[PDB]
Amino acid sequence: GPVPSRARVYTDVNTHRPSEYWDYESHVVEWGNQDDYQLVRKLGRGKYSEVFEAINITNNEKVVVKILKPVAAAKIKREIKILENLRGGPNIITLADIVKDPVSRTPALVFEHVNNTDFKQLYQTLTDYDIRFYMYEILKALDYCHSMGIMHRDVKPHNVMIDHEHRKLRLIDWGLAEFYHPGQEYNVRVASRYFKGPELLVDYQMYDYSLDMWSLGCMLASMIFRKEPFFHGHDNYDQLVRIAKVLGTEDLYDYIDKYNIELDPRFNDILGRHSRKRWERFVHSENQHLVSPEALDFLDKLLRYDHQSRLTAREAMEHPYFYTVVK
Ligand SMILES: CC(C)NC(=O)COc1cccc(-c2nc(Nc3ccc4[nH]ncc4c3)c3ccccc3n2)c1
Repeated sequence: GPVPSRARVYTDVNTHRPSEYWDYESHVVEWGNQDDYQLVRKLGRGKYSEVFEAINITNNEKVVVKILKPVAAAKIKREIKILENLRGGPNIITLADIVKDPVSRTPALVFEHVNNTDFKQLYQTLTDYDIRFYMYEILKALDYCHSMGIMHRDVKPHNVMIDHEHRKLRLIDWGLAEFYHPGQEYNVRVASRYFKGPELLVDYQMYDYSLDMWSLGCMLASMIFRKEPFFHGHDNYDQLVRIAKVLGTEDLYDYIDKYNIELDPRFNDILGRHSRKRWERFVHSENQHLVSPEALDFLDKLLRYDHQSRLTAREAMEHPYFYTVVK
């Protein structure tokens, strides 16, 4: 059977906290006043929630209200507990309140408002300096949540709200986030197809915080190479083939051999045999201004098949790529 795996960092944070911290099923919700909040306009819908621009009539401040569909299946408590654990962490969306929605009869999460500018207008229009700056701000969020025993599991441009005017970033949508417990097997049906780590795609369940660092590498590659998305799978199988056409099949086989993973036999007809490509093959006249030796070295150390070999968020923040960012 598969060889087990453990994170190389923050392995035992949860084992040493009182059950109060990670036992989200035991958590009792403190309800605020639903009458404090007036919905202004629908902003978005996902498969698990509807999001609204709202006003807090007690202070006239803009808020965002996320009304959970009942389909959450009660995992509302994990999201609430994670949001409360992380509250006030650097670049973590701030949960202001939890009220009972009178219509849905489900919890409505009240968040601070970020005046977001659209990613499809932003992340493919930023400067070299701004890519470095915002990546550093995302790393602060990821090292904070990892240090607090939490993996986000849905890092992608849509879950990063940026107020480009105030140089303000928040990591949002913690509805897939989970507490890391060493030796625990997790559901591989997390993250969005283009950001899914190889561990998910080969059905390796004993994964950890390092899944977020793969997702972040997918975001960086799309930004520096101006290619959305970078790994453009037609489905979850083709997603691994797209990765293997860049990183090569020999390192893929070494990875699944290390963890004693058997590839789905569906791959025998579609994977082929691929060399690792040099990152310079993706450089062209339209994206060269965003590419440096430091950018490629950093990307190279995120986009590794072996989840244990990837930079941690804290190691990533030490990388030369960020030396130019004002701290
Ligand atoms: C034409 C528009 C542009 N196209 C859309 O149809 C969606 O647009 C938006 C715009 C802004 C935010 C969101 C949004 N936010 C979400 N949480 C959220 C939470 C706290 C927040 N503080 N400030 C912003 C914000 C957003 C969200 C969560 C789950 C599912 C979907 C979500 N969606 C969507």
